[PDB]
Amino acid sequence: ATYQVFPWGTNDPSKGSRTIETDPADKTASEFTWQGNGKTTYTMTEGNNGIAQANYDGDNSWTNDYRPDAPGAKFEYGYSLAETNPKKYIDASVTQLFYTANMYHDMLHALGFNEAAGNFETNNNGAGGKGNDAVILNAQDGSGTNNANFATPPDGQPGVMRMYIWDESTPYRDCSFDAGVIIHEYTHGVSNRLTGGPANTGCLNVLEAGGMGEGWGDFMAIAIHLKKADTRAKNYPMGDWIANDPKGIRNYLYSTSLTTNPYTYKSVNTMSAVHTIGTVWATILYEVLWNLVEKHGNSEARQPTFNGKVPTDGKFLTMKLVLDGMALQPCSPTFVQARDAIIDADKALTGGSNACELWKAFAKRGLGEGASRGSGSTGRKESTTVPSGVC
Ligand SMILES: *[C@H]1O[C@H](CO)[C@H](O)[C@H](O)[C@H]1NC(C)=O
Ligand SMILES: [Ca+2]
Ligand SMILES: [Ca+2]
Ligand SMILES: [Ca+2]
Ligand SMILES: [Ca+2]
Ligand SMILES: [Ca+2]
Ligand SMILES: [Zn+2]
Repeated sequence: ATYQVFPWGTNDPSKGSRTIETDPADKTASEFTWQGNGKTTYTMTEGNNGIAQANYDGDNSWTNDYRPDAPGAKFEYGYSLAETNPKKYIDASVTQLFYTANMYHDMLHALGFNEAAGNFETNNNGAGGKGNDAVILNAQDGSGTNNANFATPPDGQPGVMRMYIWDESTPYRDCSFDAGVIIHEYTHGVSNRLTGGPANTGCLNVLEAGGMGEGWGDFMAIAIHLKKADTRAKNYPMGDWIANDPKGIRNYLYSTSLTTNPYTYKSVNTMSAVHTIGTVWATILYEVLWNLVEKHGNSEARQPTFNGKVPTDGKFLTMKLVLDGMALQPCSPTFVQARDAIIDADKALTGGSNACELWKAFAKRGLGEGASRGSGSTGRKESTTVPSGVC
């Protein structure tokens, strides 16, 4: 019922301060609150969407770990950027991880990543799909450093998130407090569930597809944290706080300038790693995002608003179209098929009213009308052409 956290929309401790959030759960997406699953209500950081604990042992069990337990579910804990021992703020860490993950669950749910779509909850409450798969949220996980990860089994088995301590800076930095990292990881769950249907989570394995797998997560983090005062000239890094590097962890900033970020589809012909390929894809989606935010407006709301089934603003419209595309694209998608799934998602959602804005963005970075995956590791033909008749 209270969570002392960096609030949603404040990516990390360099962007703002912590605040006590009272009952932030969305009543439709989290009908038992975050503290309940319809069997019981907890005073620990556990409930329908997530089971969060300090997994110091780094193992596969979440029942042998310390978890905060607060009377009244008032998770109000100290946190200092000067503390050198991360275990001293483990309660704040677990609370922040639980908060961000639950908030993201609630947003995704409103956008259609719900029970029947293959989402992550203990009790689907009659809404379809398979339960017993609330995300296991391992704060200060002992099994690694300077990273984070997510494991996605088929619907009905839990997704598992592991958040590590990053130690290239002193004091060390806990990536529970970098919301974009949590969002990136959780999105691995989303895209693996949606792509090829919720029973099949081996659909994003081929290099180009795993590349999009990385890019969707970066994209969702950047989109969530887009600010109303931003213009399309704004650039965003990935993980600049957790990595203690103003340029972030990717090779270029997310940017609508081809000079700042020169990546196009042809760039993938000289790439061999999912994280560089994912930077290409998230940059393409950043272009889409700005076209649609300009057309439909920005927002800093936590939940979308709908005209019928269509989100009112361009931020949630982009995110909806991206998620809807994941559920339309084939297993092992190419960039081209992922593009076509997004455009087809807009045909279904708005009758194709955003075709021009979509194609302009895709064409700008080499995924225009003539673009082709080709064959082999270097066979891609990029294109800047826009189909006739759309604009
Ligand atoms: C859930 O949220 C609102 C307010 O809590 C209403 O209860 C409504 O029934 C649900 N919202 C939507 C978009 O369906
Ligand atoms: Ca454990
Ligand atoms: Ca499920
Ligand atoms: Ca539910
Ligand atoms: Ca799937
Ligand atoms: Ca809005
Ligand atoms: Zn990733």
